[PDB]
Amino acid sequence: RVVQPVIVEPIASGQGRAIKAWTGYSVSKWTASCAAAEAKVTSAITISLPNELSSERNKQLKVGRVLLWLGLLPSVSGTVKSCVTETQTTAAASFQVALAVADNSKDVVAAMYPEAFKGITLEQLAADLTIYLYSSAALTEGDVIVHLEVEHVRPTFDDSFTPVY
Amino acid sequence: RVVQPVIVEPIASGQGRAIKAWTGYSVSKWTASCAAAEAKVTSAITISLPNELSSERNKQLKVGRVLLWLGLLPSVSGTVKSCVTETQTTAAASFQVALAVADNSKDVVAAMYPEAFKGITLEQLAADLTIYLYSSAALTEGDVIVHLEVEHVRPTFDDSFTPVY
Amino acid sequence: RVVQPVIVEPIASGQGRAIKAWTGYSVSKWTASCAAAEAKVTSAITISLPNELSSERNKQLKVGRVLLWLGLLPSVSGTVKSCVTETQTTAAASFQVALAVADNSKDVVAAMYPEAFKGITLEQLAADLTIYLYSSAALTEGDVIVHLEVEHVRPTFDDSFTPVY
Amino acid sequence: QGRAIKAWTGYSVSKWTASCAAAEAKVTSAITISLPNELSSERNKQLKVGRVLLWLGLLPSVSGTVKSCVTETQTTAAASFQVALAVADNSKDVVAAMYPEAFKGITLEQLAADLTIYLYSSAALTEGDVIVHLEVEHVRPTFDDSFTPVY
Amino acid sequence: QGRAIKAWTGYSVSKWTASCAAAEAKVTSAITISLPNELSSERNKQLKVGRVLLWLGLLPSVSGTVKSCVTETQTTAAASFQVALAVADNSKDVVAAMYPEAFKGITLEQLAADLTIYLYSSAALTEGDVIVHLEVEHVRPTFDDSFTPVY
Amino acid sequence: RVVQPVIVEPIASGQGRAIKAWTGYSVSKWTASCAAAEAKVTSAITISLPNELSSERNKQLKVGRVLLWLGLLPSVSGTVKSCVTETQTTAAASFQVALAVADNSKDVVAAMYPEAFKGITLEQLAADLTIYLYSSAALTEGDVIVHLEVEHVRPTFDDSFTPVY
Amino acid sequence: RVVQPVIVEPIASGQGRAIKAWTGYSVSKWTASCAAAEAKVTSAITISLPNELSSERNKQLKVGRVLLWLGLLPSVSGTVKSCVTETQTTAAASFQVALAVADNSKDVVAAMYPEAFKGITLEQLAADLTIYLYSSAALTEGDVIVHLEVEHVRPTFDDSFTPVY
Repeated sequence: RVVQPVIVEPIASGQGRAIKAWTGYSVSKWTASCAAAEAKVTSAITISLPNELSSERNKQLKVGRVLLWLGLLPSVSGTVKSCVTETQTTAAASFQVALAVADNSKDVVAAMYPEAFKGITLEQLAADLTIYLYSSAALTEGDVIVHLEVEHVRPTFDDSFTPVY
Repeated sequence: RVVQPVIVEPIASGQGRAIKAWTGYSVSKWTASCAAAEAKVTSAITISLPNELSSERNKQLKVGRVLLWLGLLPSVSGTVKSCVTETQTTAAASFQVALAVADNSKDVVAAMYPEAFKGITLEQLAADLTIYLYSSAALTEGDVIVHLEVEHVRPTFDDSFTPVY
Repeated sequence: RVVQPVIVEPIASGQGRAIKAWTGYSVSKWTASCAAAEAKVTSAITISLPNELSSERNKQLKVGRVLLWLGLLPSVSGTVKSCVTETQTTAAASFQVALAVADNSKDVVAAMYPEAFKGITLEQLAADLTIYLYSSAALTEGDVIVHLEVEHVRPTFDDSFTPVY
Repeated sequence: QGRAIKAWTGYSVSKWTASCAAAEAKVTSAITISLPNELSSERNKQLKVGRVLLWLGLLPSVSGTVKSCVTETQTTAAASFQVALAVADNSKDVVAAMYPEAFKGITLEQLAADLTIYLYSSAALTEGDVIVHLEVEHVRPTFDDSFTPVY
Repeated sequence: QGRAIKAWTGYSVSKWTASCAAAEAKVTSAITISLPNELSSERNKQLKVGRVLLWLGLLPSVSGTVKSCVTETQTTAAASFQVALAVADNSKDVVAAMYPEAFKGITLEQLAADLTIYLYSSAALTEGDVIVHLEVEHVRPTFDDSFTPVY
Repeated sequence: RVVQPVIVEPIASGQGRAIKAWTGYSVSKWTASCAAAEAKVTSAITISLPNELSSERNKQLKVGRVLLWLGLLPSVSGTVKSCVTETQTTAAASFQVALAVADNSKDVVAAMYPEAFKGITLEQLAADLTIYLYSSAALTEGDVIVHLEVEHVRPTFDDSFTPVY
Repeated sequence: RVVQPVIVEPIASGQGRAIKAWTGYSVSKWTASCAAAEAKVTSAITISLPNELSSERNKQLKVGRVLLWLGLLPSVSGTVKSCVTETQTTAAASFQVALAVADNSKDVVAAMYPEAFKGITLEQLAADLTIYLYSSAALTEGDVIVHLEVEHVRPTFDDSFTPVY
């Protein structure tokens, strides 16, 4: 064909398109503060369901896609990587089988899991999966905040009040 | 007319009809554990927004109806009353102006506020209103759990993931 | 408008209307004999699936509504209350979070749980929930029989014999 | 092939067990047929029976010949095997006894009242060495498609 | 005739093995059910189970009675044979155990977590004397009809 | 399908496309001069409404989207990052929860907040949020000018003069 | 013609599009753990069919496309390259004839072979081809996990149980 002249419009941080939750689903977003760790050590961070999702009913809600990203202190300088995989017997090995990895040495430091955990229950998510965090430099407790956004079926138990009697 | 013979079907605890949230609204339900208190003393319990509703955006969500009920230890025997009103300079006075009062010496021990606080923001709810608890007998910390169910506009900030960039 | 004269036909014990199970569901009913307990003590009674429902396959059946009622010896006189909640670290605390309570000091000594456990598995019901029983007076082993009626998906595993090859 | 016999429409199969009692070599013991709680209500005791299946679950180490059957209660336990319409024998390829016609039509109440299970072993038996499995097909309990009236 | 049971449409059969551990005469050993790598992803662990088949592959010279079964994990290994819904016995014409209904519907994850394989031999066993074969029918892995995203 | 040949027309600084305000809204743009700060220290800069928007009436205008960008002296060389978040108890922690960050080590040194503060009041924006500025190198007063562009409902209070009676 | 303005939406790790297998085909994915090796040495890794595909019948399935990617420990730092070629008499020579190479110094550390092995048998793939792994730095056993994804004709042998007579 004939060459199509295009012009790439620049976008600022925060302007990326947001991914909408599927119909009937909602995205629960929570965090975890990293524990201290020595240089080049891969730490395992347990996935714990936030209180509102711990009820007997709620922890049965189906999962959709999962997003993981890192929030670092502005002074953090090493290489920081993180991922979500099934619990490993060797933490560092998680990066060898992870389908996506959040790496700070990239233009976009997030890891998306569109299929990997789709369908499991919130309870299973917390029980079967683990978050792994690696830093080339030593980490002080709190140097990194792990952000986990889990899309799941919207609970309906709170679409009405408790019966008065 | 002609007398209509009817028969009143008995219902068990938990069978009362549940009140559905208005369209676009959802009901957030949280609790508070009573503090120790001497006999016949009316204690003031602060209304604090649960974490997920504390974000700058969320605390701006409009309120609908509010429901208040008490959860008592099975051994509690005095008269226990509670209500939600604008913060008073004299705690006990709240019961003199409250529009509804949860009283354990009643068949239904709940207090519903269909109009009283409709329209205020969640932030205002926590800032302007206070929960008051009275017991004819002395109370040990935790003898009573206050249940507050606040209907409010359903937040939409979590209907999608955070933009990756 | 026009006043409608009405006659309230009285009904005897046993004449209450029965609640039909949702289609595709059936109701399993079993009991548990209370353990001896001192006055005002609230005891925890384990929920154990009857043999017919213990199999690997049947314990996967989804739960619908749950009904709880008490069978007391004619001589039992104190105040007897009971409920079903997620297992508590403190037995007495169950009554503070229960959404329904079977109280013998009422015309209907039963408690219904229409939404609380809807959707969990029969195995989860037995693993995550507990029945709590309180009496103002001391109880001797067997003074109270707890009746648990669990609505769940109709078991298909029992629509055939064990294969004879 | 490896298929299970499906219950007739309107019927379902209740399966329960009984743990054998200790017994001396070559003795034939009588085991009572007791309806499980789920079928003990006066209403459920009236459900009509269809086909009945009896099989044995033995400890792997249990040796010797073990036989069992279901028949009308006998005056002499051992005589049951002479009139039984099927016998579960652990020395055969299929250690089960199927009764497709024998008790068809009686009520669960009659099944428990008129029939008895008999167990024989050429070797002495220790309590629990054999678990007797009884699967009774009967019409679905209508009474159990609803909750008990709260009042 | 000599035909294989075909998997239900939408389902496929995964077949894997386990080598028995050494064991003394008449001892019942417990063998863990571990999903093969091909089915270990969190997604594949959720595939629903259909029918299950268990059979034994023994050295030709292995003598004595060898029995095996699949049941919910037991407190007492030997007790498994008393409740097993099928037993693979090398002293029978067909040394296999088919479970067409027992575990239908659970996920592969539950199969590996809730069930256990039990193996008994009247004679002592040397590590590897018996190869246990487990064939599990489950829904086809959707996740495996495409490559992993390169990015 | 068919490969489409394309030519990427290069664009100069200033040629980026401007984002139009939602109808009924307008964009107020003001700045703040950074305070002197030591290397790697992240400083908090207060958000103060310009006089035109301080009035009792104008400070009630609802906020839409917020844009933040940096104006550095040509000689500034370190790594300079900035963000807008709810006021932190620890300044540096802001970057761990910010949804966008203006980084001078990028082609676009700006940060956009499309949903984070949407709906709050202009007064709340100034009261509840803070601007955080970090530099790998020491900063002397004024080395960086913070540009804050706040989209808000068009002010109607300024559509008339103060009444002259 | 007319210049078309465009915005390049950034994507996170894991958001890449998956390649669907040809109809009638399926993709088998297995791995191999690298052996210890000295710096700059290129090692040969045998391709072994997983058990499910070793049977006389399944090893006859025709191969389609082949994908190769690497899973490295987060701490691995050298240059790591890998490829799939017909077995070489000299390991290092493989990279000189490979049509694709997985290089960790690239944005996509994977190599695709769309035509090279199309049509050969699964058994031939294991017998005639080898995976080669090179690292600029010394490798210790397990530092790298090689992921091989082989598209082949859907196995029909596994659509039935072993006959039970």
